[PDB]
Amino acid sequence: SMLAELITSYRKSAAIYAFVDTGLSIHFRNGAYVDIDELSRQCGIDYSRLDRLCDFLIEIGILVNHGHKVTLSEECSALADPESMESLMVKLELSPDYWNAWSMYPRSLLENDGKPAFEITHGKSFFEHLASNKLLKSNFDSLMSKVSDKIIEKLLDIYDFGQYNRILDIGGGEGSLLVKMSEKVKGKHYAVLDRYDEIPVLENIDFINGDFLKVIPSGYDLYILKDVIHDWSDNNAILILENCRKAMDNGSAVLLISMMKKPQSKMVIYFDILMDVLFSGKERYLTEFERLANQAGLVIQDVKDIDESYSIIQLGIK
Amino acid sequence: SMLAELITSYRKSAAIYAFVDTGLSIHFRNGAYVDIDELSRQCGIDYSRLDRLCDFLIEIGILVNHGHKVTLSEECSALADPESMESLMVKLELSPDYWNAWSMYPRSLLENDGKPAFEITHGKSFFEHLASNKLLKSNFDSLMSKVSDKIIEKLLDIYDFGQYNRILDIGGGEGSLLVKMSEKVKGKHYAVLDRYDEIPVLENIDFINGDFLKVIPSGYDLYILKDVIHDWSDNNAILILENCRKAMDNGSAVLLISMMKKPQSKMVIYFDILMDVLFSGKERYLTEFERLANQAGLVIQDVKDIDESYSIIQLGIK
Ligand SMILES: Nc1ncnc2c1ncn2[C@@H]1O[C@H](CSCC[C@H](N)C(=O)O)[C@@H](O)[C@H]1O
Ligand SMILES: Nc1ncnc2c1ncn2[C@@H]1O[C@H](CSCC[C@H](N)C(=O)O)[C@@H](O)[C@H]1O
Ligand SMILES: [Cl-]
Ligand SMILES: [Cl-]
Ligand code: NA
Ligand code: NA
Repeated sequence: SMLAELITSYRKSAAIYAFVDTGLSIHFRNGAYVDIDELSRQCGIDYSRLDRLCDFLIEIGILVNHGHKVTLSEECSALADPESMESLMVKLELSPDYWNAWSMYPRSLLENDGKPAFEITHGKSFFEHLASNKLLKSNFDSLMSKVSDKIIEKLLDIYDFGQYNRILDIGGGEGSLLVKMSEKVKGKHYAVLDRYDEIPVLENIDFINGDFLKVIPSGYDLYILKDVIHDWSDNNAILILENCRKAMDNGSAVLLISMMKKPQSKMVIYFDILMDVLFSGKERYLTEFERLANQAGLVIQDVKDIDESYSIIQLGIK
Repeated sequence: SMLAELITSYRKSAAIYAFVDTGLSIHFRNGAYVDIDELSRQCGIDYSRLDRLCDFLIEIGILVNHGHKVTLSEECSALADPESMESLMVKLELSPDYWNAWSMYPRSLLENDGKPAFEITHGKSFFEHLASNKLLKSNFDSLMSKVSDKIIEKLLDIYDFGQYNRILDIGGGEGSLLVKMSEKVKGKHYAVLDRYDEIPVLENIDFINGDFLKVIPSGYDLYILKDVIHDWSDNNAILILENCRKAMDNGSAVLLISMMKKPQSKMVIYFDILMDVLFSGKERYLTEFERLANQAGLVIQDVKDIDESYSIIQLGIK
């Protein structure tokens, strides 16, 4: 039935995580035909249990049966590529620390404490936990870097970054966006503000240890907020934008690089629930960004689409 | 992409868990048109968070939008009933003790000590964990009872239990199968063997505190094993069937009431992986049931399909 298939959906995601996390996926590179017997011996997995997992992966369309051999479906080739967006998503969002948060989503909904499912599960915030977990931070950084790679060319095409001399990436993390921007836009002062244990050093990028909820440094022409605002409640988002305005002088701009909810959104609605589970965050309509900005003596000057999900929103002082 | 949609499938299951477990689904019974702001009050969930959940439930086809009101799709009407088989499956299968066990599935595959993901997660077997919490024992019981209520009509339509005078349900738990059977098949000696803290009292059904891995009592005409064999390794399944054979007089029968693996039997392939995660159990082909029976000193006498998933296998002395 439709309902039965929806209820048991999670088993498909868990099986794909096992396929990658156990190292099975490595053996399926370049459309290779794989003997399950030899695969069991290579990976140190019980033959019968591996054969049953392969039968499940065949049923859901990940693998294709070829008698005594199996192959990765050409539609799913990305699972054999560790640097593919899909492989990076599997290694991050299906990891135990993420997975286990979802079973506390109902409790979080009834609590009305503001505490997200992830915090109920782990007893600390997502970024507090990420700072304490080397492997999760590595998987997170790898995905962030891949997203930077995916959008950078379209971003440089639709927005003139050349007009700004001093650019601060607010919550820029490992700074992959400005790294890829500095490859094509030259002779600029690039800075990244985030929370660092050890301040990363990188030629052409100044890294600043700070807190954007308290203060943002003045003297920058462009302030960038990529995938930051959607982590926060309305009041905390307004606080960040108020702190941007306080840092800004006449002529300066804020550029939000954000998913945007739209009437015809499907992927964004799907992603919005993950933001609730991890952050008590949310994806916002343009009209919601309008109000947030207004409250911070800022105003939307322009909006452009990168793709189906991501838009850029230029703010100026109100 | 097909692959990205499979990776993020788990969010559908988690949203359904929130829909049922928070008590939201109640307000959608009998095809009711629901106002989300009004629903926000009756269930005490933040309007914005609830509206975002409902948007997600609309996207995946659980809810249908009717202007400024939402209904539960006819195909998913079972979710509005908190004691439906589907609602009880949702509240057990997607609850933390079971959901979080899937995080240890990869580790379980690489360890090869026969310990299921669930045991690695909780430091004890599924039935030990159930024994350690009276509430968790009881929730599983509500589900098993609804599954028995689901198939008893079809069982009674195709199999004559009237031909047997003394019937023992091996691992029959709270005895719901024999209670329902006793309404239609009267004048029988009914008995249930399981591991009890307090032996159930229910009219003149003989509830026996025992261990089917050690001994099965003699003097029954029919020995029933419903949804027992799939909980066990080949070795433990043979042990159970051998303990039946050791107790069986001439003319006595064993009736297996079990899911059976068949080509692209979706529900059974899906359940096979769940049985690995919970029990280091498995779903089996008819040929596999025949080998287990032959090793135990039993022969298959009759095979009948109850529905697309469930079959009955009658066994006699070899
Ligand atoms: N109070 C705070 N002050 C500064 N940075 C913060 C912060 N709270 C969270 N952050 C940072 O905000 C970022 C959110 S994730 C976005 C990272 C980056 N802009 C990208 O798009 O890839 C993280 O790097 C996190 O460390
Ligand atoms: N060693 C053992 N001896 C007896 N019963 C056992 C057992 N190990 C597990 N069981 C029982 O086996 C049952 C498996 S679940 C199936 C229950 C019932 N036949 C039904 O179809 O609804 C549980 O009731 C569990 O308590
Ligand atoms: Cl071999
Ligand atoms: Cl006989
Ligand atoms: Na791999
Ligand atoms: Na029973």
